[PDB]
Amino acid sequence: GHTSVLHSYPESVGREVANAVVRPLGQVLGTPSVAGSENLLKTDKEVKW
Amino acid sequence: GHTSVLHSYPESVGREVANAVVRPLGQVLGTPSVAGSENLLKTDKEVKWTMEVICYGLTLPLDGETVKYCVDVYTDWIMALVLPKDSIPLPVIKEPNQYVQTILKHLQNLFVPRQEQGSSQIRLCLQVLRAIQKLARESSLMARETWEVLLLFLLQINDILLAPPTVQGGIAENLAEKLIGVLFEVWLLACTRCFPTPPYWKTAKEMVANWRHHPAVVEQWSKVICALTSRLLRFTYGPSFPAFKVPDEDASLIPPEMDNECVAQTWFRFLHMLSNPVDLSNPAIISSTPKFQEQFLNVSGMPQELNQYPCLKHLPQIFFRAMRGISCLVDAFLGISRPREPRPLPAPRRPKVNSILNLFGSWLFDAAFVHCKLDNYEAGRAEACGTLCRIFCSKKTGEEILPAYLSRFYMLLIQGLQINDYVCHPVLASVILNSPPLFCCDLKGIDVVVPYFISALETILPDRELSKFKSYVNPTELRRSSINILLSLLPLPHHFGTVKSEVVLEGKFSNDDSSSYDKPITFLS
Repeated sequence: GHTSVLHSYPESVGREVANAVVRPLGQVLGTPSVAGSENLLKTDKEVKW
Repeated sequence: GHTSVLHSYPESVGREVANAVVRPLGQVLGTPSVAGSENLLKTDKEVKWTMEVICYGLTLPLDGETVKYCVDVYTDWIMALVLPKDSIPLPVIKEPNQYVQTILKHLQNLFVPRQEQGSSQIRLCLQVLRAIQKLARESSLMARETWEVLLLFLLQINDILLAPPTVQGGIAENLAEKLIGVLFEVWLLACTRCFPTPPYWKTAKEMVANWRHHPAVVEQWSKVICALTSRLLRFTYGPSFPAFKVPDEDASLIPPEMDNECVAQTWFRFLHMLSNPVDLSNPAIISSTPKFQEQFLNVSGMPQELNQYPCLKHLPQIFFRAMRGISCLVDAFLGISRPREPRPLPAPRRPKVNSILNLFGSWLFDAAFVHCKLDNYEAGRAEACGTLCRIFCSKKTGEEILPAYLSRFYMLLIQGLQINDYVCHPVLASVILNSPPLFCCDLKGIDVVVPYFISALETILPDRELSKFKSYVNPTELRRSSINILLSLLPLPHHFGTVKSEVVLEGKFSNDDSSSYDKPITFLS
């Protein structure tokens, strides 16, 4: 179960995708604020992706 | 269902991840000279992830080759239905229907017009259109659900690219012909085998009524209905009946696999597919679509935008083209295959005049009278009784005609033949030219309109060169028709003499100024 979907693709584009997709999540999680943005994910497909 | 999962993320990061995914995958699958390479997709989760990430890429602007790779891999993937390819992943071949349905759902976002990349957008759109066209033309066996999805996708993209008002230099102007042609071709192919359900017919009829301001729509409809009616009359009567002429390409639009019984239903449904062509005469009705109403909210400039839109200047030509098409259809039904140049004699196997009136005359009568009440759409009005005027003269001898049709035709003839102030040269010339044997066909009560014809001829025969009519019809042919009409009325006085002729005084219709309107005029005068 530890296998990754992005493994088949080249490593450079894989790491580009990884950083580009995790940077906004890390920014949102850090520096908590009173305002509620309703997170970013809403449905099962989004959280699965 | 076409919304991409990646839309939640900000635009910049989404563009970056889409480009990063599409660069190697596109450069491998889309680019040629990649035979023998193992597929990068092996599992259903893999292919679903890839499909979603590629689907988000369409919304991105066409800058760079990312959109080119996306459309190329889409065209390669959709071609898997026609024939399997090495680059196609194995799970795609295993379950093709659902995957191609999802791809077609994703392709809807591509056709959305963009800001300034139309130079490449036109090429990409035509490539996708021809890819789908060849996909459906040589399609393998597939479930009717895929056909329904394809038809809905075509209707949706046509609605996206046609409903808004036409702006000069836009993509819609250059792509309307291709869109309508591919829509009609795919619809005919679907009716060949699937025969889509009545709800789809209703949806198409409702959607197509909003694209009547594009000149290509009426032309394509006319061509396809001419092909269908030629195919129908090819077997409705038999080889004895004259064959309707039709271009080879238009005859090739319909496939020969259709059985005789199925042709009638699709012919009727396509004949009524477009709304009443008389609607094109009214400019307010055309400029009342829901998109136009939404556009009317954005309308804040000239107050005459209800009748001065950029795309409302082509209405007279579109109406004339529709009237020409319906006139050609009526001529094919009647037996006058050639134009009007001599006109061949009507075939002995032609249907009764009342049936032709029931089938077509309602549209013809409405089109004639709507411009009778209205020099803007004169060509359509002239063609209207071109057709009508010609229909009645082809009646078989001793054939009964329903009196309502005769009354309507007589009213039309009275309205057309006016000289005082309500004179229109094209319709008058058409009425005179189209009906030489009008009086000779022993029409019941035709003698009532005799004084109007006498008054009309007094303003054409004494004229030397017919300057007013020389820009619409050939003066020599018009003179010949006038002579034929006059020569058929000379025996009437001496034959009748003192017999009174009824007068119909419903307003300022009579041309005489003798203050004897309430008096049946005898032929002696």
